[PDB]
Amino acid sequence: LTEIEHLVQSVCKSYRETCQLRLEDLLRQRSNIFSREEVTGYQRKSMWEMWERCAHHLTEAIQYVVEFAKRLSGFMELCQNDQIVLLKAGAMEVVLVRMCRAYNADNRTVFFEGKYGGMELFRALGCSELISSIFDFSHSLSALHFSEDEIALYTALVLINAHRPGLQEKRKVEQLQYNLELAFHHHLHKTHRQSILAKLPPKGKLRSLCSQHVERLQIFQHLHPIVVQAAFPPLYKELFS
Ligand SMILES: O=C(O)[C@@H]1CCN(c2nn(C(=O)c3c(Cl)cccc3C3CC3)c3cccc(F)c23)C[C@H]1O
Repeated sequence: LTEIEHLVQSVCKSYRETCQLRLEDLLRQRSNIFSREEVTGYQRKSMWEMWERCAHHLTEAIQYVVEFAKRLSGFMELCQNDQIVLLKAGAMEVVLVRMCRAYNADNRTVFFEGKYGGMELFRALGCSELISSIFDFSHSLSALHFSEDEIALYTALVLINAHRPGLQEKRKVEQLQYNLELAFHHHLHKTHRQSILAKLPPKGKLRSLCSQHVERLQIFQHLHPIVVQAAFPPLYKELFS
């Protein structure tokens, strides 16, 4: 009715559509866990075979976030520079948050290539400090027992941030940010879930995790470059140089 309630449906639709899997499908598969036979298979793989697999799962992940951003109200009406600046900075932060859905805090596993498995599965990659942080972030986000609308509005907020450096129409972004802040506050009140606001991770934590992540990603792309069919080419030319 109040148009903010409309935006809540809009942002929840976008997220529902741009989701790879469904929460119940990820929840039921918690039983189907990789055997040591299969874990060893992964550990034994080349660093580069594992890098190719992981790189494509990540480019796929980013492509759904790019589609989610496209489906957000008034995102296209922004200038390409602002679309770049927002997406370059936040798309992977959204991927990191989205990841807590495929993470099981009981066995400390993640749903990868059809089954749930631990961080050891990634030994071949040789970046244990980073993988542990990723798994640690997802373990803290797991505690919030985030609902699907809660992840939707939060990730839309992660993306839409007027504080990003390099915005040419900061004011046009602030207007989008503030409606989403209302949408999220409103929704949280309606459902008696505002308690999560205090439990939400600090902005700096997320940006630090992401930067480390994108650095190891940029390092591997220099060594063993993968090829991706760009959903947003001016972003691709920016990230992949
Ligand atoms: O248009 C598309 O389909 C592209 C998908 C990959 N993508 C993005 N990749 N990306 C990466 O860290 C990444 C990934 Cl995931 C896989 C391989 C190599 C890299 C590093 C060289 C950058 C990023 C980080 C932060 C924000 C983003 F957008 C992207 C750009 C998009 O334009």
